[PDB]
Amino acid sequence: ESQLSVRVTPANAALKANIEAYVGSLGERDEAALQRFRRNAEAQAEKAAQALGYFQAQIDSEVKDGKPPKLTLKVVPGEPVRLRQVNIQVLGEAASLESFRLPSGKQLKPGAKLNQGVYEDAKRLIQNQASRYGFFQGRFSTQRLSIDPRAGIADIDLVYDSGQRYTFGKVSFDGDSIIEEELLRRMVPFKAGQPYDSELIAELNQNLQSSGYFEGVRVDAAPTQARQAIPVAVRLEARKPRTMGVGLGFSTDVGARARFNWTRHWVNAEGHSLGFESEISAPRQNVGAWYEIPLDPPLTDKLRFTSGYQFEDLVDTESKLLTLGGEWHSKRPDGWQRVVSLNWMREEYKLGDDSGLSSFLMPGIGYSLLETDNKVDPSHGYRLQFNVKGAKEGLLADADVLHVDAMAKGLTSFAGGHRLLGRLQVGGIATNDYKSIPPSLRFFAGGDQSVRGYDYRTLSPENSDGDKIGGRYMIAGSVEYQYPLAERWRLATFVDQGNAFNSLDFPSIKTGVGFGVRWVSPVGPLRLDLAHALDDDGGFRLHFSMGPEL
Repeated sequence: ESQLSVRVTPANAALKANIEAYVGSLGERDEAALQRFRRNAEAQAEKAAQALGYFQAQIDSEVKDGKPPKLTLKVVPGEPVRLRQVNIQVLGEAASLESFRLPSGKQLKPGAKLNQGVYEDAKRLIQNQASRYGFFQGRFSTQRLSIDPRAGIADIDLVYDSGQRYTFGKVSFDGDSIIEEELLRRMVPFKAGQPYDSELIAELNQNLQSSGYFEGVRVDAAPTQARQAIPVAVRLEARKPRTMGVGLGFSTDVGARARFNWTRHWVNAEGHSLGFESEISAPRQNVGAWYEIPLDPPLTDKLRFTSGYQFEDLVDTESKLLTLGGEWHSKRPDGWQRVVSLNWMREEYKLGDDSGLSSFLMPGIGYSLLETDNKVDPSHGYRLQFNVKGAKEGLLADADVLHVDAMAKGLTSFAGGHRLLGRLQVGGIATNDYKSIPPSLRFFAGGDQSVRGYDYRTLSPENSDGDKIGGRYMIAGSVEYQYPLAERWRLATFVDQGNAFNSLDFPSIKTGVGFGVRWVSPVGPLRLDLAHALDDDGGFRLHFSMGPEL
């Protein structure tokens, strides 16, 4: 490919890049072909100069045969054209719209060197926001750019009569969906007669998409239609009534792991949902079923009934756990969800060599918040989770219980690609009968997502015989720092501290030091860490994990 060369005296990288852009590829042209190509080359170059405000540029062209060949354009810019008059006006209703950005910046103040493209940028901005906010009757009354290369003067005149702002018309629903329009309309994030906003149409689209009820949605409403109302057309393609799913995963904690789901995304016209799910790992097997009923609002408020069975053989404990539950989800505009559920549990538990059996009916509630840059490659996000529950003995309970659990995950990124990670977890169980307290209610620490350097669930107080039986309280606190090595490749350096225990005064928090590497795989995030344990007899340990950072 015959080398093309741009020389600017005196240096102007923008001009050089622009000329290198309009000139384009020379290809594998020999000397002769380049000689034919010279006039085109100079023409393009002077277009680029005119595009940057440069109207008195001396442009000459050299051709030199070689391996490969080359053509040297000499540009000698001269002083450019600067703005005199700049009148950018948005009239009509839009004049009073808060979030309607007017064209601004250094490049549009009088005296600045004129770039050709900047004007069209301003125009595009105005029309893009016009279209975003439903100013479909917006017409340019004035579009004028005026340039005199001699004396170097340029005038801008953009007068934009926006006309009336449209509003949402009626919303119509068609398609082979059996979902009642009563439900569908309650997940429209706008009422008719409300000022148009295309991001509200987007919100409607994503709403309908997320309900799970369909395999396809057609949400459209081009400017159409005397106040002027924009009708909104929604068409729905019913999803396959049943669906199967299988997933594979691996971990240092539990080893090889399999997930399965069997979902029924709509059972009836009221939008009820059915589900089954299971997971298989060497140290843990579980099966679960669920039923959901949308309340009001349908998307953020719902009832969820659940059941489950789980076998677990981990460290020094075994457990067969049966559970039933009713849940009430409601989410406020913050991003805070509140789950209010009642759970019943019956635990078959072998702790070390001591066999227990106990039963519980615990009223509990939870709140969750999550704000992310999202959704598979978050640049910063915060997750906050809080769950508490209780057992009143006599009232279908073998003991009292006060199970408090809290978890936070933070991420921030600074500058040219650095990431800071923060995790904290804490939990306290209270009771008047610890022996009656089953494993699921006791607290375990350590492992990949807790305190690296230590194997899964090995941080727990020991019993008389040295078997890890579970703590009354626990904590973890972790921090991770990532350095960009490549796209999809980050470096990691982390500190971890944690330890579960029976006495608040003696936490004995085990420290963990370690470094690893994160790869975004074409199957998902992968994290391979190498952690040195600082406490007890702290050898070295390899941790592996998959999933989102938050």
